[PDB]
Amino acid sequence: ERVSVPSKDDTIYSYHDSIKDSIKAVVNISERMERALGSGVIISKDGYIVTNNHVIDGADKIKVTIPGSNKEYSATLVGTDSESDLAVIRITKDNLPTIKFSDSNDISVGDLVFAIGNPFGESVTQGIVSALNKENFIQTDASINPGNSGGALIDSRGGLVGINTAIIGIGFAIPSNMVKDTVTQLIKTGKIERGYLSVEKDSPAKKAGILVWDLITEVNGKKVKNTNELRNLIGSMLPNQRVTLKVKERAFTLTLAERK
Repeated sequence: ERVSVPSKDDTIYSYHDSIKDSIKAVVNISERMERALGSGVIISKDGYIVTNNHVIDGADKIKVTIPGSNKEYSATLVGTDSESDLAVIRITKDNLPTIKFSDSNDISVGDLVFAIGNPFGESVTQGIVSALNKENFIQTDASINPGNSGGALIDSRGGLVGINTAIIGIGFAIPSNMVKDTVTQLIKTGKIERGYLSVEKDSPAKKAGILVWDLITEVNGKKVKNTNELRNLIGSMLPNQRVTLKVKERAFTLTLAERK
């Protein structure tokens, strides 16, 4: 019968101990005068900060508010891939709190996870990993709100499992591997390299081809029966690459993407 909880009045189940390590990693990236955009996680000890692209898009000037008193460190966009909905910011600042290895593969449905956001003011909302997809997504029931969005979703050891992403109960974060993958890609390459190509009009499928019949079943041998299940597939195939299968078929040499 029953089960557990801490029994005495000595202390009580404050995840605070495990959270506040990574809560320090979560920065506001702008309680009256809250025209703040949302949050971001300082990923680099040195200065780079992951966040959503939607947190930054449109913003003519980014001021990043840190967890060590409200000193708005100014930020330049390291890189913005909206398809991934991630974005990097640098602030010129010290050995800042880093993110962590949360292997997005290693996390599973029911992993205690905390969406830490900074919408000022640290803000942690707790839930569990609700779902895991591919497109590549953590659904979680830690209140993912735009204030929280771009901040960290973290497993109970404090490790970044996700970077929170606001949308539209169910809250989504971008897997700390898809973040790692694209955040490293963003520190390196300007944005996330991925190439272009029901169908429409542009070059690469015209610059090196001319797709007849409109619906392209497979993409380089891989079947695609789902509307924009190719926007991910063709997106994957790093621009400058060649793609196949046309639907009847033909092969293309594609090119770089765009500013959405």
